[PDB]
Amino acid sequence: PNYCFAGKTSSISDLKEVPRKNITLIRGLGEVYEGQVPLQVAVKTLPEVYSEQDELDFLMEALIISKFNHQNIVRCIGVSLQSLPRFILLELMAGGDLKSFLRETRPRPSQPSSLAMLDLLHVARDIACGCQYLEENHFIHRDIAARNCLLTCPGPGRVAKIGDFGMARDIYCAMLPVKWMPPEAFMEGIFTSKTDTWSFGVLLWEIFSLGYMPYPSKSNQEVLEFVTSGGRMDPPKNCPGPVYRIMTQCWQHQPEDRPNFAIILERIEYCTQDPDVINTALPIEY
Repeated sequence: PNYCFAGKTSSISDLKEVPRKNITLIRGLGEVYEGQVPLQVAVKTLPEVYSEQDELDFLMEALIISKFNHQNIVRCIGVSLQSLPRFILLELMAGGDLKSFLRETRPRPSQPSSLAMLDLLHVARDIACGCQYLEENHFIHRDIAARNCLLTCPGPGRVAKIGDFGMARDIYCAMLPVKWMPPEAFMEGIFTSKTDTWSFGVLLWEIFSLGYMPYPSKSNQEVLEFVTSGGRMDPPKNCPGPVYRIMTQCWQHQPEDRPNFAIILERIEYCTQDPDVINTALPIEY
């Protein structure tokens, strides 16, 4: 079971084994636990009842994450494979997943100053930086989506990071994330760096809608036919035009017409600079 990244080949033997004795589970978060090794960690467990194939997949995602080195990709602290159940130790992300965060932290009468446009643009920039790192190292994520991004904390200093690599791990139907996929992925099973660009546009829509499911009211098959025919999502409520434009550029039908992440980053930067953009009020959910 070998994995190749950035020029180097690796095996599970390369994974940093942490003695099971040094690991204490604190509480459940989702299975995933808050743990201590005193370094605080997230502990991903492999159910003992699963297959030898699931165990192989489990270990492969460990290897994949451990070989990344970037601030916007969750760190792997190590593993505990000498005991059952098997543990993967990850950077603890106290802010939780991004979709849940957006939904739970939406501006409302309780506190209309929960989030502002700049907060959303910073999350977008954070994930775009992670995606650019994957792009420049020729890694295709295949499932860029709010559910797979994590926050270091709920508060204003939060940093967003790509936290799940299960789809890339498998690749290395009713469950396929069709709503995040470009046509050539849909129809031909073709994946490139521009695959992730399309998904990032959908992620941007998720962010600026404050956590709505993409293509609201549409089923997967309806979305497939919609997108193939040239259909695209409308802007999220109150979304500034410059931000919607990034989305529509990401969703160009031809992959060669979609921006790479370096371009996406510079466009996100330009948005953060425009006072008209960042002074735009987010909708208050009543």
